[PDB]
Amino acid sequence: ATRIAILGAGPSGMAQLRAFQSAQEKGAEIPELVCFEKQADWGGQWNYTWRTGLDENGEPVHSSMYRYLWSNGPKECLEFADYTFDEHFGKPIASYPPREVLWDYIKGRVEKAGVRKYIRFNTAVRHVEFNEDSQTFTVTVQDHTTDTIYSEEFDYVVCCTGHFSTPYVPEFEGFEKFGGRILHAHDFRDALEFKDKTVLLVGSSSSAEDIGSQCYKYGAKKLISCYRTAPMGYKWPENWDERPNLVRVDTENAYFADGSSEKVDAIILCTGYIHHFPFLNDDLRLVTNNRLWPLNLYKGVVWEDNPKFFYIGMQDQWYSFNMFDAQAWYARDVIMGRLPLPSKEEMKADSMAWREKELTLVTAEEMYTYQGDYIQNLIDMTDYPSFDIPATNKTFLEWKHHKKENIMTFRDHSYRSLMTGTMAPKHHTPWIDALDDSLEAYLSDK
Amino acid sequence: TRIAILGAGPSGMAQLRAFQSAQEKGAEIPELVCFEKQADWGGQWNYTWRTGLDENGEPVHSSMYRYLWSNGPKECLEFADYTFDEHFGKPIASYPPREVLWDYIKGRVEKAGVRKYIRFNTAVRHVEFNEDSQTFTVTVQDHTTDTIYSEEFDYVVCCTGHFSTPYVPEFEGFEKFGGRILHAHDFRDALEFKDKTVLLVGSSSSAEDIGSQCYKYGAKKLISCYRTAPMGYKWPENWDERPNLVRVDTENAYFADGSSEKVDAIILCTGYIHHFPFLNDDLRLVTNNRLWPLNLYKGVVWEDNPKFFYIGMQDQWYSFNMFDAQAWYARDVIMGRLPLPSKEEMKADSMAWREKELTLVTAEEMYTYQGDYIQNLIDMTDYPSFDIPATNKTFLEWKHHKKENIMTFRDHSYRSLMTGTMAPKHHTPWIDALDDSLEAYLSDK
Ligand SMILES: Cc1cc2nc3c(=O)[nH]c(=O)nc-3n(C[C@H](O)[C@H](O)[C@H](O)COP(=O)(O)OP(=O)(O)OC[C@H]3O[C@@H](n4cnc5c(N)ncnc54)[C@H](O)[C@@H]3O)c2cc1C
Ligand SMILES: Cc1cc2nc3c(=O)[nH]c(=O)nc-3n(C[C@H](O)[C@H](O)[C@H](O)COP(=O)(O)OP(=O)(O)OC[C@H]3O[C@@H](n4cnc5c(N)ncnc54)[C@H](O)[C@@H]3O)c2cc1C
Repeated sequence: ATRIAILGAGPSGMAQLRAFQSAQEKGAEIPELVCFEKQADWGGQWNYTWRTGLDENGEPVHSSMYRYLWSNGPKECLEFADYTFDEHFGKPIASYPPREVLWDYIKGRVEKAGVRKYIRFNTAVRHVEFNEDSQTFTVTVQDHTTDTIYSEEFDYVVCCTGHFSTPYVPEFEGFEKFGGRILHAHDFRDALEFKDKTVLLVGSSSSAEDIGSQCYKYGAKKLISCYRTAPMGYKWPENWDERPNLVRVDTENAYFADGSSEKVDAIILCTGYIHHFPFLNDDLRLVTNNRLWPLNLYKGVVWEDNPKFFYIGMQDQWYSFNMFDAQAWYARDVIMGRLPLPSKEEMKADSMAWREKELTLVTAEEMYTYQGDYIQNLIDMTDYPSFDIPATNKTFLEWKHHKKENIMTFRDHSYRSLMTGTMAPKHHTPWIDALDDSLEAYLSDK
Repeated sequence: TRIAILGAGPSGMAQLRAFQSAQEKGAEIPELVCFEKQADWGGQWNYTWRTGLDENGEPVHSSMYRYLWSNGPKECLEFADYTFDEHFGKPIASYPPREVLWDYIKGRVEKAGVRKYIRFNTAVRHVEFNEDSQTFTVTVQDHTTDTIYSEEFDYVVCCTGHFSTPYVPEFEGFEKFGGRILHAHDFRDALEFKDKTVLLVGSSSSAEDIGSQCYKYGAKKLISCYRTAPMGYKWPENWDERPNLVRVDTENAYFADGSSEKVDAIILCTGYIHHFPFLNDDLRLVTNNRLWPLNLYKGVVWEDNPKFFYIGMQDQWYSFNMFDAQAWYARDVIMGRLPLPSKEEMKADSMAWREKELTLVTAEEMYTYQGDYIQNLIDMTDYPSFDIPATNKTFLEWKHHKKENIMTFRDHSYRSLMTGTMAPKHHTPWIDALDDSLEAYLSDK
């Protein structure tokens, strides 16, 4: 019998299981499924934890998610094609819900799917080895409930371990002497810790502007954004300055490429992440910068040096959940034989075509349209329910318009569901005043 | 014949030094490869501002913080082959700051010429034993080149430490607590807690010293809670002693009293686990922190596989001298200088050490035991003997001084067990000595 190892029970791992399960509901015979997850519960990034650095078992803490996090884009842009917001909540909700709400929603689908049973929680994957003699993988894991290390054999391996958890943490001169907190976006947890403080935000990611927004929204004295990249275009609040790149700091102050100086209390490095898989050797290890099209991934999923090994969600994410679904539905169908693979040379070449296309992209719009086209190519091949991608692209377009209008009020906008045509209403509380991030307070009429 | 040494901390340096001191005397040593994940040696002593994961994605190793000073008297760890007098050339006080002790440790290891064996910025991924080969496969990631490579070795000596991977227990409410929660492992700079109420959970040397560090640098209040036995230390006025924590809310802690108090930050000083993600269970040491872990014959030899070794995996009352003793022994086992008893015999010997370990109650007995342990390992090798009883005496002097006044024990002096000279009082009292640099400590300030 065929056995599949699914590494991670985040949205990608949840999608992979949901993919096989939906096919089983259709009457098809599926392979055995084993999903390994180092946390105690599913949700991946979305499973909030107070912990930082290393976890209860000594494993690097996975979630980079913080308190007061709300949907970064329109919820309409991440809605499942097979499990609507209407089906789960039973009513309309605003367009940018808090983390817990989007956690509830993603848990809802897999709970209904009945896939929890395939997952071995509290279990860290240690090593994945491809045996040439038998054409199978040995997957070595550490079960922290039993405190035992074991391995099993698998025919296919789908890696869903994410790529926003191992931080890229560059050093600047003076860091050793600095009297205040220095952390990466990854350790950022509670904006209250920075109340009445001057927080330096180093680098230019999407989290940079959001972490800043949370610190602003919860009473930080001042916010300083410094970055070597192009102006973001966003007009910030009164107590929010921009600077060119950081050069050094001392016991108290930050010094800039500007020639300028300033007192800062905490430094938050929003410098991004690295694709890090310490459980893989180089034959299987994906190595790439964070981008829309990494190489060595046929259809962005199939590992070209070993087409029995797969990666979900390893691309940078304009689209998220339904990309993972599209990806997992494709991976399923390749595993199940429903879609035979071309030659390695043919795969390599198809991948190069997607790569050259990527290098020609010069606008935000070209980028998510590109990824939207990649998703279209994926769902065309399988029985994943198709949805209006071009209309998703317009919703994204609207979202970037709303960001440019006012960077602090973009979450007060509402959008039309592309799955059901349901119009999201204005939330009861405007973002800047919605200090309570609970699912209970959000779904309330109060 | 090849040896892999995992870690370039004091234990890995001890193991490298052992082989270089067989060579220096006139022997034919095996090939040495020392893998180190940091960019430099020192282990705990290589201080970093970093927390959680390092620049490469590896767990930050060091648990050491700004303004850290020698835990005990420097006399108790003085190297026989390399005295404090030789290194510095002048007399110094008995509790030097990290930087000064680091200059000292660095000193001896540089004059040993062993750096050439160490591949830095290299993290050990996996170690496997091949029955058919009777040799170990050590897979590694080299972060300078981003390359993962396997190499074969005849013996492995694991020196990856056990004070870096935290035991981090959760309390009810932690999720909603509005202040910082960090482990002792993440503690870096006491300045961050100026004018703040800090809760310290758990009992250890570091709990005491982290609190002291916060107190010295201007914390508004400190609160110590634990389940273990109190020492009855005479704490300051703004230092509070409470029974175990039960709960926290947005800003308040709740104790077994039923009493509550607002706290700005919580520092979990709850110890560490022996964590070896590079090993399978065939090789992997499983133990709580104690004087006598099992499956370690003479505390060093892995009993299920005699060709695999652990250094410094015991709880540390003695430190550097223990590693040296353990390193010397392991070297002589590796070099065929000492034959091993059968698995049945090794386990008998280890059982007796464990029975004696469970009888130990007092500080005095703990030192004696580990003292006696090191003596046993020293007698089997060409390692120079030292005055263990006098070291214990000096250790006990220090614990008595802690009990007199926890805030002043570092101002006391002790007699060098190498020169017999009484160390001079330091130019600045500890509570006023805010500058922790080597330069400030060595000058006439
Ligand atoms: C700060 C932040 C904010 C974000 N906000 C949004 C947003 O607002 N909207 C949006 O659409 N997307 C957002 N994202 C993007 C996010 O990546 C996706 O929403 C989604 O979480 C990706 O799912 P994933 O399963 O592919 O990866 P992850 O969510 O990271 O899941 C990886 C899983 O694998 C597990 N794992 C990793 N290593 C091992 C191991 N060795 N052994 C066992 N298990 C392992 C982890 O525990 C985890 O469960 C955000 C990301 C970050 C970092
Ligand atoms: C906070 C603190 C304060 C202390 N103060 C004192 C003191 O004042 N006096 C005293 O005598 N002792 C003190 N100690 C005891 C201390 O453990 C020893 O001094 C000494 O550092 C132990 O050395 P070690 O080499 O066995 O382990 P470590 O010093 O912990 O070093 C282990 C080395 O292995 C490396 N490593 C681990 N895993 C890997 C991997 N997978 N791949 C590659 N490399 C790896 C690490 O980088 C590290 O360098 C203190 C300990 C702590 C935690």
